[PDB]
Amino acid sequence: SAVQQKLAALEKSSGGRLGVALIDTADNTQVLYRGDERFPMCSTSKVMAAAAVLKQSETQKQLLNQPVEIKPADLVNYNPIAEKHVNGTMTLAELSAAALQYSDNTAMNKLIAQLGGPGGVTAFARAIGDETFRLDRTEPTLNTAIPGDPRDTTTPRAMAQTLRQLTLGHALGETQRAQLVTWLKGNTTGAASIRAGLPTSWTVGDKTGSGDYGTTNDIAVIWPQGRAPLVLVTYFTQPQQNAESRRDVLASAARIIAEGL
Ligand SMILES: *[B@@]1([O])O[C][C]([C][O])O1
Repeated sequence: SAVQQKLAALEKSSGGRLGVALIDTADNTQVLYRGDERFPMCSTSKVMAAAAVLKQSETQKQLLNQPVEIKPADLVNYNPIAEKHVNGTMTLAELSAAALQYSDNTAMNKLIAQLGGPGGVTAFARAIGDETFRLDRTEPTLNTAIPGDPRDTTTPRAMAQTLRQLTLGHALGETQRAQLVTWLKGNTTGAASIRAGLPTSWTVGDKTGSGDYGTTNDIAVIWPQGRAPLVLVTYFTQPQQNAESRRDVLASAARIIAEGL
C-alpha cells in the first residue's frame, strides 16, 4: 500500500531498521511494517512492569500505597525522580508513575523486584496472551540493544496488541486501566516522538524508549478528537553501537500513518 511504500522510503532514508504497528480500533484493522521482527524494547518495557503491578493491586487493594525505600545503592544510570527520594520512600504508585512518565530506571528496577525478577514481568505478559515479549535483564543492561540478541525484545505487532489490551481492553481492572491511561497521558518524555507527527488536537498517551545502537522507540495510544482510538508502536534501531537517537524518524512514521486516515 501507499503507507508501506512511504514507511519503507522513510526507513531507507534513515539508515536504520524501522518497525511499526498500528491498530485502528474502529475496524480492528492493522498496518504493519516489520511487524513480526524483534526489536529491543528499552524503556517501552516499563509499561509491562507497571501494568503487572497494577494487576497485583486488583487483589492487594492497598499495594500501590506501599512504601518502598530508595537507597543510594539502588540508584543506577538515570533516576530523575528516585534521586529526589534517596534515603526516603516512594510508594509503588509513585514508582510506577516515575517509571512511566520520566522513564526512571531505579523505579523500573523496584517494579521488577516487586514482581520477583524479570521472569515475573514476562509471566504477566504470558498471562495476558503475549507470547512474544521477553524481559531478561534489569536496568540499565536491558538497553544494550545488541543486533540479533533476543533478550529484552518484542515485536511491533505483539506490543501493539498488548498495549491495546492494557489500555483499551480489559486485561486490567477498571480502576487499574484508568490509572495506566492517566499515567501514559502524563508522559513527559514524548514530545519529539510520535506526538510530534500528530495533530496537536489529538490526545496521546505514550512511553518512549532509548538505548544503545541508536535505539529510539515509542509506543502510544491515540485518541483523535471525534474518532475511535488508535494504538501505534514505532521501534527504530541502527547499525552503529554509538548511533545518535532519531526521534524524528518516529515522528515521521506517525505522520505517515496519520496521513493515511
Ligand atoms: B529508557 O529506554 O528510557 C530512558 C532510559 C535510559 O537508560 O531507559
